Amino acid sequence: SVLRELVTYLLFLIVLCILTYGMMSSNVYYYTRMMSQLFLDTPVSKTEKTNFKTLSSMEDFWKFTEGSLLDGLYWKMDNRSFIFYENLLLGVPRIRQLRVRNGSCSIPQDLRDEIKECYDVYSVSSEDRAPFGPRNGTAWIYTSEKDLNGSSHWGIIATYSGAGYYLDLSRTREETAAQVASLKKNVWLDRGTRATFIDFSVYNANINLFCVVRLLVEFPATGGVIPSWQFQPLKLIRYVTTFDFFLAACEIIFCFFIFYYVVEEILEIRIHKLHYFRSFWNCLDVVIVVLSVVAIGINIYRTSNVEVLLQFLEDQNTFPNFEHLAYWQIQFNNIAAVTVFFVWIKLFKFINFNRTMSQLSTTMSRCAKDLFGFAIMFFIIFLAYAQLAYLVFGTQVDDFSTFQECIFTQFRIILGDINFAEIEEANRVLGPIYFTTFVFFMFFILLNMFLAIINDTYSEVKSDLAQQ
Amino acid sequence: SVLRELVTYLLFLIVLCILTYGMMSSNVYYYTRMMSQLFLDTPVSKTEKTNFKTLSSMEDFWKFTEGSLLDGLYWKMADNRSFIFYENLLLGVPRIRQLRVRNGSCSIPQDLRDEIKECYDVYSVSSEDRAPFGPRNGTAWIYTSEKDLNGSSHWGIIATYSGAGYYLDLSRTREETAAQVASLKKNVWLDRGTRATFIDFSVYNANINLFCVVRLLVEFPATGGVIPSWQFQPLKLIRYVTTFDFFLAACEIIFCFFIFYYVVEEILEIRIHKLHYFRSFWNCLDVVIVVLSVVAIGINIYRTSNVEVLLQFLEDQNTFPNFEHLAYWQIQFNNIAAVTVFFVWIKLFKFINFNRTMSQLSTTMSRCAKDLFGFAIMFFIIFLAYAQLAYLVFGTQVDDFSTFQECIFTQFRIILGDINFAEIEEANRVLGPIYFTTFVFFMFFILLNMFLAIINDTYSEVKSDLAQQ
Amino acid sequence: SVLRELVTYLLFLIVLCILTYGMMSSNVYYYTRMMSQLFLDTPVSKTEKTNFKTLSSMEDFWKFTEGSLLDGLYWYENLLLGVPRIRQLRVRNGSCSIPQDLRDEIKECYDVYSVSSEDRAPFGPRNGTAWIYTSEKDLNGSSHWGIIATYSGAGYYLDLSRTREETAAQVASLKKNVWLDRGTRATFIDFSVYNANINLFCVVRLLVEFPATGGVIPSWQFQPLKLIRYVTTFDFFLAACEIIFCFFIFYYVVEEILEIRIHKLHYFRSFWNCLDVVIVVLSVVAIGINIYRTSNVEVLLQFLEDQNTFPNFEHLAYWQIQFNNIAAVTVFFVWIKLFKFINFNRTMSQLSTTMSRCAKDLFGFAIMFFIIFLAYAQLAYLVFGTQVDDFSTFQECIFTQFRIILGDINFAEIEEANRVLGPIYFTTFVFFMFFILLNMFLAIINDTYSEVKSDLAQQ
Ligand SMILES: *[C@@H]1O[C@H](CO)[C@@H](O)[C@H](O)[C@H]1NC(C)=O
Ligand SMILES: *[C@@H]1O[C@H](CO)[C@@H](O)[C@H](O)[C@H]1NC(C)=O
Ligand SMILES: *[C@@H]1O[C@H](CO)[C@@H](O)[C@H](O)[C@H]1NC(C)=O
Ligand SMILES: *[C@@H]1O[C@H](CO)[C@@H](O)[C@H](O)[C@H]1NC(C)=O
Ligand SMILES: *[C@@H]1O[C@H](CO)[C@@H](O)[C@H](O)[C@H]1NC(C)=O
Ligand SMILES: *[C@@H]1O[C@H](CO)[C@@H](O)[C@H](O)[C@H]1NC(C)=O
Ligand SMILES: *[C@@H]1O[C@H](CO)[C@@H](O)[C@H](O)[C@H]1NC(C)=O
Ligand SMILES: *[C@H]1O[C@H](CO)[C@@H](O)[C@H](O)[C@H]1NC(C)=O
Ligand SMILES: [Ca+2]
Ligand SMILES: [Ca+2]
Repeated sequence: SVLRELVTYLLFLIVLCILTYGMMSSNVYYYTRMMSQLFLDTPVSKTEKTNFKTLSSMEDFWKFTEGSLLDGLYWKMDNRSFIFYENLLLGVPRIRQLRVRNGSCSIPQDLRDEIKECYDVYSVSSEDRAPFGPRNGTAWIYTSEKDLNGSSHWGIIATYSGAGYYLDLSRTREETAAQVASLKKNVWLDRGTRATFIDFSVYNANINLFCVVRLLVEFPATGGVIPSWQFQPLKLIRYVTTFDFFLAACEIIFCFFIFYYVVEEILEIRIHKLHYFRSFWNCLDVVIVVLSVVAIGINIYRTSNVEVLLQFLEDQNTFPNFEHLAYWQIQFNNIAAVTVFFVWIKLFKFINFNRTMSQLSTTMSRCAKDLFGFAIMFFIIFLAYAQLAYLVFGTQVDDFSTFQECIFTQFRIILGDINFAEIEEANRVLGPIYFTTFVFFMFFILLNMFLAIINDTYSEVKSDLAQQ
Repeated sequence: SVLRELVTYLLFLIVLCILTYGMMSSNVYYYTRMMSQLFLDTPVSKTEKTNFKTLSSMEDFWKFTEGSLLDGLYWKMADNRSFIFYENLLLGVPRIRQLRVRNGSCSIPQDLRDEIKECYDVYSVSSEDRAPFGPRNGTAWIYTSEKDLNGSSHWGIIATYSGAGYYLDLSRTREETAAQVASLKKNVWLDRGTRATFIDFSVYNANINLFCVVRLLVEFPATGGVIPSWQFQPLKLIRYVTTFDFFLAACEIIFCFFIFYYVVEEILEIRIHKLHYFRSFWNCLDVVIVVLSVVAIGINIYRTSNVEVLLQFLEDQNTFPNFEHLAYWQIQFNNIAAVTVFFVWIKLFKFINFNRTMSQLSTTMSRCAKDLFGFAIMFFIIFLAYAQLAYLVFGTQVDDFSTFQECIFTQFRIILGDINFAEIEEANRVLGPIYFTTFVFFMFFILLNMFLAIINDTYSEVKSDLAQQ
Repeated sequence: SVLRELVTYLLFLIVLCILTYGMMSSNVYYYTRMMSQLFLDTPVSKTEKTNFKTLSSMEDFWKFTEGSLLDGLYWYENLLLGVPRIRQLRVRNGSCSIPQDLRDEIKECYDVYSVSSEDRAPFGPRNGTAWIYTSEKDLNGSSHWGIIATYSGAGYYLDLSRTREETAAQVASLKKNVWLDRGTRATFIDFSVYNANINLFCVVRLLVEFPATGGVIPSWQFQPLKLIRYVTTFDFFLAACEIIFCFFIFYYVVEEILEIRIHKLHYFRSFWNCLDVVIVVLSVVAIGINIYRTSNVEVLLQFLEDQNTFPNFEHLAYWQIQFNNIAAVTVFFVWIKLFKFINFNRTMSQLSTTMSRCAKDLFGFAIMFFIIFLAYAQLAYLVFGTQVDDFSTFQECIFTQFRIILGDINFAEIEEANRVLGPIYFTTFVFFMFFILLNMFLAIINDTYSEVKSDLAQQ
């Protein structure tokens, strides 16, 4: 009967919960919190109160590189560096830059007598590849992406490739400071500079968990500095304790469960009930199995390609390249979270033990087609308002900089989490009109219509069920 | 057929969306933000923490003029030009201007005609001063007419200021501008008769072809104090530089052709067939769209064809570039285009009837609109009663109720819960809590639920009628 | 016949209200707030801008114990009730397994705190009791249930002196002969104050947690307690109110015993009897806590005059916190109990019948709502677990979602942590909770109401 599928699903849910609990080691948050506090919040020097989060010019960047960055990276107990007497610095950090070439744009002939140099926004088509400055070392010669073992990044202004002009720093402060001073003397960040990256990693042998740090600074063509950061914890020496073997056994059991589910679905689609996509539960099951096999493939691909870590161990005086592992770890985490959410949602298939739950399920299922139909209208109006807000406030308020940001801001307005001190001053007319009309139409019309649909559907289904 | 109208509307929507996405190019928001932070968030000097946004006295204005303004305007690389971020080229020279009133322009009572000798009224063209004052040397001490200055009104916060006044053109280097400002400060140029002050300039930033016009206004009300305001407006005056610009021009021509076709079709449909034609609510939307589109087209044509200011500036680049009319018309065009796009997107409801689910929803909305209007009349009458009570009671102490429209917006924010109850509780110990409690109670317990009652009754009636029939 | 019940309940309610108002203005919150500002707000030293609320390293703690702690403790102008105690909990070297892949550069490891990995060997100069492990039994302490772990009552302890010139010397000696090694995991500081200006005893406990990943985490608790005595007439009035409350609860419990003896076969179908028994058990446990506190309050004044001994007074603070928590829910339930009298009219009867006839459907829908809630909470925990600190633990995720329901979003950390799947989570949660699910509740009630009125017609 149904007991077989119920107990199978319960076992699957239990093993899934164990897997997520194991992959969610306790108090990993504090590790990244301390690292980010050390490298992000300390002022660049003892004189001014500027940190990495509030950089505003190239001079501030040079101060940070020679200031708090070296104070954080190098600690005193070629002796190794322990970040907090616990976090060992692996290899050497690397600093890279991406720049455009002079003449990427065309100055209008009207002003072609007072302006000589123009530089376009960053793009792979219009990036520089020629040597500059004292063309002697690595930092002054372009290196291709393939020869650098790099990939794209998808920053804030644009998406930057993995090539550029790079330099590997040293294991001691006395040499890194000299290298950065030499880079500062012979001008390295010119008007053509568009992006800069600083990468390193730490281990913290106390808990088997690496940490990869990447800091990015963007120089827009209109002047200024935009900073960004990324701290990512990883695990690459998995099998060290008994709990690790337990988690491996759980992963094997999960793979067996996925194989059983997919073979059952294949046998149920192959012959019996051809084109059985008329049920919501079947679509949920196929979505679950697709996400699960994608996650399994990602884990298999990213668990055997640890050649970078193996290579690093032989020569511990080089730069360890752990960016691909971090990217795939993030992707795997996203996929696993979505899969867990859908597996939990699947529990509704079995909660029909009495009349009340069955009635609630019936009224929830029967209104699923009117709610979608009205959601189409609701989102049409929502997107019209969002586009109007984007066009009106798109250059002054910073909550309407992008279309998606406009959508998120409109969703936050419902909760009552907006300023309105900037909306009114950005545009004194047509600013308040938008806000007032949006509030009136969302709160007094559309929500009441959702409520009316739900009320009518529930009453009708209950009355007809009782009558029959 | 309906398919022809649908495909024509989709083509029109695609062209319009292309226009909007092209008009918002790469992030000029950062372009505006860098200048705003440079000129507004910078403290006027090292030891004090006041900036342009928190000016509180005339001495603070003088500190700002000789302080952060000169620091931001002039940057170091014979009489070389200034690049604000090594990228934004300062165009010509900045200009400063002031508007003041006459002495004895008010009427004081005879009772206090001994302890009070001088009096200056509020700003008005009837009360403004036109006579030389102080060391009458140049244009800074002589009235200049609006026509001779090529200016216009502004519509500031307190009043609407004219385009005339006493003006001075600064220099291209910091050393000369500093001396000029010091001379203006020594000989008293800002008295208590001063009513408004303007600072204007522009930059180019050749990297992306986009000018920027900067205007800063400081108002001195007759009751004392200082009110600052600002305006940073990006512009595009050398459009045809790249192939994307030609693509946008072609799309604009296609848009004009679409508008012509739509107006021709509207004239054909209003000519003889359905002479009344106004009882559809879709014909009204169509004529509104056409009117807005033709207004936008006219504004664009009148704006792009009047660029002699740019040529005059390019003839001699040691003079003030006069670019405020272009910014004003750009703002007007932006507003018109935004409203037109909103209504065009709203027009999509004419075609979403592909099954029985959407038909009944649209029927419910159309049937309940006539009752929603009738109840909204009462709702808005009560809303305005509360707003006027708040304006008359808290309107002189809170500043969230200082103006009637501000009271309306404050009530709409109170609905969302974005209010500070303590600031109105202390303004009036009684009648404040009464106001807040009664407003919240009668807004969330009575007025909000009647809309639900009407909508639920209409939806149930429509659905039952359809099912029974 | 219900007139006697209504009048006795009205007297009980007014007695409880006057007792609450007596507890309402105890003016203990303000003293504790401005005494916390004395320790957790003043800069650690004249040059550094940091305080106890913003400790970030071992050096900051070492500067705190020689500085803002000492100057603010020996000088509002409160006096000590003995000697403060400082205790340390540490782990042992080699408590975890270093992987063989990279072990030629790492020699020692220190696992997170646990009873299994706790250290007990005498480290440093074996002079006194600060360098030798003493079991929990001799310390007369219990667990603390900290932020990252729960800590035992044992460890390496040292009692300071009543004179600043000697306590400073002791802590300087502790700093010189290194006491906070890499194995240190937690540090406790405990003391008590009187502040004779306004009679209010206070017990102060401060904790610094050293994670295995480096850094420090501070936490604090200040708890006030009183030595109430018959010094006026108002305190006598409250004493008479307390005796009246005891008589009232005895009355309620004896007649509850009678009513359960006459109808023991069925006693749980009615809802008001369950509320009544909850009220009486809460009242009896609260009064037991109060009598224990007032019986044991006679021992604390022995250390007031002069005593070079540490008073362990954490149980009183814990039970006082529990007493306040119990009193709040007691008055709430004794405010709800008021709802069974207002049922005088026909409209009130219809409303009560509507509310009573839809309890099972509301409970049934609560299960589905909580299933979806837990699914969303687990998704948020998996996505934002290591970045936002509002989702660091599962209960934090649950409470953050509850706050989101009441409109308490931040959305800055959420957006920064994950540029995709963060905004998706926020938008989907808001749309599906503010437009679909939470409405269903009302729908249920709505239908029931209609049905009720309908049968009136048929009646
Ligand atoms: C950039 O190119 C222009 C001509 O294309 C040249 O005049 C100018 O000197 C160049 N800039 C530099 C820094 O070499
Ligand atoms: C470039 O060449 C070498 C680096 O390989 C260095 O010794 C030399 O000083 C450099 N020239 C400069 C910095 O001008
Ligand atoms: C890229 O990886 C290869 C090994 O696959 C290595 O030899 C080379 O040095 C790397 N390039 C760098 C570190 O720039
Ligand atoms: C303003 O005019 C009054 C007479 O109406 C005169 O007494 C006063 O001195 C004048 N103030 C000036 C000129 O500043
Ligand atoms: C007016 O101009 C003359 C000559 O340009 C100058 O010497 C004087 O300082 C100026 N200011 C006066 C007279 O107040
Ligand atoms: C911890 O124990 C290991 C055992 O191999 C030893 O090598 C190491 O020196 C010890 N740590 C200290 C600080 O002595
Ligand atoms: C430990 O030794 C003696 C105890 O006899 C004590 O006086 C001294 O200060 C302590 N520390 C040392 C000797 O470093
Ligand atoms: C705790 O009480 C016991 C009583 O047996 C006493 O011996 C001990 O000294 C007290 N605490 C301390 C200081 O260990
Ligand atoms: Ca299935
Ligand atoms: Ca038409």
